[PDB]
Amino acid sequence: KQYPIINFTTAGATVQSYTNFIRAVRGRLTTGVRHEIPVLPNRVGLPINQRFILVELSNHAELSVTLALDVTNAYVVGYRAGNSAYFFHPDNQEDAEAITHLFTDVQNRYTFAFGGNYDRLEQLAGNLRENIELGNGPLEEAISALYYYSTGGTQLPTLARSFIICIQMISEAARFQYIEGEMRTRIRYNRRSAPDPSVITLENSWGRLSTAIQESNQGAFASPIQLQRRNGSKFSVYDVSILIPIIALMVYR
Ligand SMILES: CC1(C)Cc2cc(C(=O)O)sc2-c2ccccc21
Ligand SMILES: [Cl-]
Repeated sequence: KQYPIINFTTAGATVQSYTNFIRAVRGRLTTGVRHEIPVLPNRVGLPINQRFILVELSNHAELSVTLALDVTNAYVVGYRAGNSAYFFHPDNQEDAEAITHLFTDVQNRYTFAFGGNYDRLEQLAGNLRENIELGNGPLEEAISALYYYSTGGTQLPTLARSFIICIQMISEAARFQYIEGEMRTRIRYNRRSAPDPSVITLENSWGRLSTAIQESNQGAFASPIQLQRRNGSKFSVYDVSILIPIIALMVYR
């Protein structure tokens, strides 16, 4: 029994082909409703045969990697390249026991010393999110860099930067329609550009926005959380109705 697999390729990717890809990622993630915003499945009690989904990516050089996405928080937990599989360091032993059920066929299994969170990947990559280009070009380059890590051809700083690109255009593009729209604009005009402060702010606030929405009374927040306009200037929202077209998935709380 294999997990659900989603196929996307950067070779000739259009605005529509990438939209259908992200729309497919949201579908497999929200299989397990009534809420106006879909709520990701609960970690406790979730049987392992529905704990993950696989997102395989290819590029113009026909190089392929498969990313493993947890379904409770839509985060990449590891990836397989050829005959090897790589996993971030798990948070507890329950998650360490869950990851031995993916890629049960590879010959080489490795667990990194570090977690997959952004601030760690930015230290490893030697660059911040505001300095890492996003787009189809940066994604095609990442895919080649993920695989060639299995052959010793990619060093760790390039691998960490490649994770930052992939996590933003798959995981963050699923969570927020706003971020997916930002990626679709880069594909539309064939331009690579780093995320503006309105995007980093949403990525860091996903857990905090997931808090205020499920804990909202009639849709009103208890305390206002603050977002950023694209010019860096800040504001504050107080209810769910302004974020409905903005956020698509929420971790359970
Ligand atoms: C932060 C985010 C997602 C992005 C954004 C960027 C704006 C600008 O270009 O000034 S406004 C605005 C906005 C408004 C209402 C809810 C959410 C947002
Ligand atoms: Cl570490």
